Amino acid sequence: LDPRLSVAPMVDRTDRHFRFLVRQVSLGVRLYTEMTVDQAVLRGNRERLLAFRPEEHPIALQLAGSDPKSLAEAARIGEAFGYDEINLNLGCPSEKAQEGGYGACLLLDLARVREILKAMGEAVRVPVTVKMRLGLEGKETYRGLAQSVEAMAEAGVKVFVVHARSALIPPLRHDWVHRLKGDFPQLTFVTNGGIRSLEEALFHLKRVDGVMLGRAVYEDPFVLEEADRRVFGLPRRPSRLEVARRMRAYLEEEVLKGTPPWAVLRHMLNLFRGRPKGRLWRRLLSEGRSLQALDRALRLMEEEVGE
Ligand SMILES: Cc1cc2nc3c(=O)[nH]c(=O)nc-3n(C[C@H](O)[C@H](O)[C@H](O)COP(=O)(O)O)c2cc1C
Repeated sequence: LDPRLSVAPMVDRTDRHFRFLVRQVSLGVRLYTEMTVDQAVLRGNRERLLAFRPEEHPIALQLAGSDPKSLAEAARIGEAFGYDEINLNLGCPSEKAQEGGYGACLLLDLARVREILKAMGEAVRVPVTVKMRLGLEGKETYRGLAQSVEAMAEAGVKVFVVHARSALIPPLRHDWVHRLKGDFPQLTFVTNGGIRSLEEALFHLKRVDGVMLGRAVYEDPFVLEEADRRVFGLPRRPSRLEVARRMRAYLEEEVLKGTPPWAVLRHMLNLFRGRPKGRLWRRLLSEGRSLQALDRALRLMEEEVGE
């Protein structure tokens, strides 16, 4: 597992269509599914919920839940679909996450978290990792955070993705994640929260093992343009037009397979953010919502940049 760079799990954003797009920008970057509740994996349409394209590797499935055997079975299912990693959400503070007794709620029961992670780790051969917050607003202490990490490490976890803000406006404390690395040199820490550029990511990579970017990537996928070269050492550099042409081929195939065109197009609106004709690109796709509209938008862009 190369922990250096990942795109954050984002419900309603990081579905297989957006993940496919990001993969065209960076071959190296690790992708994460939207938070996927264990009960939905167990009782829902598993193929529809979990199937993904081989190009999306490396990819982690993020699960949420509260019961060891349920999460272990959901992890087995995720492993069967080919996921490279099973990530446990320990950071969701939403109203839903509270009623369901998962996400950030669980940190208040380290004993249970421990039993969950042991069960999950024994169930699958791929890595089981965690994504967590700094703590629950009010009683955020570094000692508490470290106590939580130590407990989860006893359960076998090695990779910790830490969204470096307390949950419930509490500030980012990336320094705490830097401190964690100092206290637990043998574990892997990926910091997350408010990182808006690759340059900012490289700043943090000097202190921790990895950086996870969420919102900045959805706002402008080409924030990752230099990642393959500057982070992964690959002699590769994407162009927006090349990515768009690859997305056109993907859309054509997906619509024939029964995918509504907007399911794909809604995630392509920012491909030319800040570029000449960037706003026209967005309007054309938003108004047209079809392969034909994408074709029109492509032609105008190809005339704009050239060859
Ligand atoms: C639209 C949206 C959806 C999110 N959904 C998830 C999720 O499914 N699982 C999760 O762990 N965090 C989720 N989060 C929290 C993010 O993964 C991430 O930790 C947070 O946005 C901070 O990183 P960023 O500043 O780079 O975006 C979501 C955030 C946003 C904005």
